[PDB]
Amino acid sequence: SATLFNNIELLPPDALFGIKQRYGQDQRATKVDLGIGAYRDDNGKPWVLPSVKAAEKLIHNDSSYNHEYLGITGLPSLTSNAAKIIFGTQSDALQEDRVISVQSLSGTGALHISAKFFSKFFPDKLVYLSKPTWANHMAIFENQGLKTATYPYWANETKSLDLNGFLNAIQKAPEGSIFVLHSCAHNPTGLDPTSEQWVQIVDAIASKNHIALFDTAYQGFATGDLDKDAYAVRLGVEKLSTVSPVFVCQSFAKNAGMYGERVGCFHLALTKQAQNKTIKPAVTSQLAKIIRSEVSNPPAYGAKIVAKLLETPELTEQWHKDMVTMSSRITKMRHALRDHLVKLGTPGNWDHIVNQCGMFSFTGLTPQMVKRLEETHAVYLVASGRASIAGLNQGNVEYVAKAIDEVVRFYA
Amino acid sequence: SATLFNNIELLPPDALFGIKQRYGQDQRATKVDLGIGAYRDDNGKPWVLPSVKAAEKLIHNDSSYNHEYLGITGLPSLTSNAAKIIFGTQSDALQEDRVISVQSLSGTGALHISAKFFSKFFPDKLVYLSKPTWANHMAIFENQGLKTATYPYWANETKSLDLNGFLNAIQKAPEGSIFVLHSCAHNPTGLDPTSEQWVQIVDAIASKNHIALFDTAYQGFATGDLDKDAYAVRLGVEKLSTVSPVFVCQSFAKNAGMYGERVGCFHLALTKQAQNKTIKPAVTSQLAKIIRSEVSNPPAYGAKIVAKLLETPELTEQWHKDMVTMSSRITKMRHALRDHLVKLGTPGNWDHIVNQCGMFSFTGLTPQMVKRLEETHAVYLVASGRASIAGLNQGNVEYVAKAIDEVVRFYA
Ligand SMILES: *Cc1c(COP(=O)(O)O)cnc(C)c1O
Ligand SMILES: *Cc1c(COP(=O)(O)O)cnc(C)c1O
Repeated sequence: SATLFNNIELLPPDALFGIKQRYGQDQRATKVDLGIGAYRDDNGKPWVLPSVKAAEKLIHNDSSYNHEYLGITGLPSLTSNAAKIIFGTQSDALQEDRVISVQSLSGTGALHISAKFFSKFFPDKLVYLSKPTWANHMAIFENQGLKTATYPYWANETKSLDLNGFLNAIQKAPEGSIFVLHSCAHNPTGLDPTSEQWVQIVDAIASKNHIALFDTAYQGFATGDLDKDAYAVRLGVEKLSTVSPVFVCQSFAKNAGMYGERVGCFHLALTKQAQNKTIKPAVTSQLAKIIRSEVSNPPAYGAKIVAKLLETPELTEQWHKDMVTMSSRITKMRHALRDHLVKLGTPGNWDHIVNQCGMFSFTGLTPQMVKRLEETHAVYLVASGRASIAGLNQGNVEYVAKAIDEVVRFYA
Repeated sequence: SATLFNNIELLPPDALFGIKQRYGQDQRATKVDLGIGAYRDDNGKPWVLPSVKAAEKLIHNDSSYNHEYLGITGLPSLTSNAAKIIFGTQSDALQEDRVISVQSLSGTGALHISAKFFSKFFPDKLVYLSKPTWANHMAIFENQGLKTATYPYWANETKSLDLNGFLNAIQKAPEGSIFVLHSCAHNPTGLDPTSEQWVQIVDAIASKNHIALFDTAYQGFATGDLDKDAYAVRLGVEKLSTVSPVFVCQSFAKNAGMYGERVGCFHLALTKQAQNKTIKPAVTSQLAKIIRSEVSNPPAYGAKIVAKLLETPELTEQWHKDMVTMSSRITKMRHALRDHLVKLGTPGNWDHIVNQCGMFSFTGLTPQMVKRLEETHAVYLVASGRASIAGLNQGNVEYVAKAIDEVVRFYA
């Protein structure tokens, strides 16, 4: 047992969290961080939403403030209200009591409960991801032994969404397969299907009896409206109601700015069955077990902040405004960056920067160009070309626009 | 695919968190809660440590206060200081840079990291738990496909440690087995091996090349002295430095009263060898993948409080006093109960309640006696006869003394 770990290999640093580390140790005064999609304000610093500042003040003025354990399934105030913003107030699933909501460790925790659940009951089901999906998606499912497949999404040629490649993959896929869909604001591309395209996408999923899992991490950042950004999820909840179980992995890391507090919810819209009376508490019990065996119970403070935010009508209102505040500054920078490149006369077309939505911009820069931006210009992007627009501000947009210009011309 | 969940079994509630529910759903005004081992003051209310209050104040008074993502392995401030309280600042494992430390979702999260790491690299190793042990222990390891075994610990007849059977199991177990040890304040019995007995237990484990896993959820509650309570762990890391890697699952849930903030650390004391230059980084990158693909990164807020406590001298001196205040009240309630049963002339001997340490007492009551306590007296205990002394106070010890006197005469 003295040489037990001698054969264990070194895994490389995380694709996204690694760029954060390199950025941190870089001593150059010119460094710019456009890696991890974290919201930064006009001065390039983290921004605690006003709505949460107010909510945190109420929480601490409460005489019953403590750090006592929450239930295994989390805070009811959080779960109940969270499901309302995703599914909708006039939701059939909610009204019919077909929704199982449990508090998880943000969006990743919700995705892990789904993967662990799948690996225990339906280990054979293939997990389909978007060709250019979130960097951690594959690992989450493969950490549980599930086999993952890929469906066309991004067409590099036209910088558009390959709708025919997507719909084909849903047809040429085993009946009952799990399709992981980005509800809105596609991390990495930032290109979502239109309302019309979502109908086709969901009708295809309904005809093959496939299981839809909506990874919801940016509700509020696509259009700045919560209801508009939940169109895909609600559309699937009505159509897959008699077809298959709907999985919703909700994260408050971005829209509520909770990030490191790990606040999120795992939802499950059961199918219309007569025996749902027993099924409901049956599955819920399975979930409670997974949570108890791995985490015991979820973090309280962050969950208490979001609950009060969702409960209190004036903080819910202020939160809506904080999201328009964030989504509007990101738009102003998409324009500022595109116009600077147009003024610099940078080769090629750059309108895709403003056309894409969300927090990012799939620039279309080659790995070579991305490497030079870091090593030569101290600008940090994801090796894929993805850049966090929130890292841009009036004080650095031109420096970044000139750096991009140089690297595009350098490899021309 | 509509009937996928029409065959999923229904699992029973948590043996511990279930008492909390049933107790909460009780209308009786004369009810006492001796279920979950969560500290309560003299008025029976949650008690946020005075030192924790001061640390939490400084964090919010910080201009740079935010909710950003921490690194995958956590707040370095937390992990470094936490390693120092258990290992000791003068530890050879620390001075030799042999300890890997990452942040985890409290003690359960750390125990889970252990199980997944073993499940992933050494699947056939058996995990030995004490008889009896913490109710959730088994599920953490079995959730990862690991086979569990047990070792004689508590002897109900003598109400003492079955050292020879404990030692016989160690000797008979296949070399390289994992033994989950309770550092101090054993859950549920409240019975710990004396310093001399620990020497024998550790020597036996060393002789058989066994792997020691110290579940440290009560450092500071057994004797009310941090160093005194880290004896077994320090002994283990010393004697096993040339034999096997030592795993340490540390929780701040009880000693720091963080409970629901989920603050803990997973520590790993590697064996002595020149290959550590590559082993340490390789094993560390492995642990990071497990965290990233399951929960991404750990809770920010609770880590900051405890971190502030440990690194601020006046705050840490206060933390030591707070732990004495807590452990002091528990010991006060143990004597009050024993003395009340003696005065009532309750059949049998009850010195075991005062002989035990930590916050529990394995009372010896039968499951039926326990069942009659809440079914007639509204006194909630764990089915195994375990009672958390913290739930007792000057306003109810007399009442629980009478309720117990009644059940002992009724059945026996
Ligand atoms: C941020 C994100 C998640 C989950 O984030 P958590 O911080 O773990 O909640 C999931 N998917 C995408 C695309 C994300 O951007
Ligand atoms: C409390 C406790 C743990 C872990 O508790 P967390 O609240 O999840 O940190 C682990 N083992 C024992 C024996 C405990 O009492």
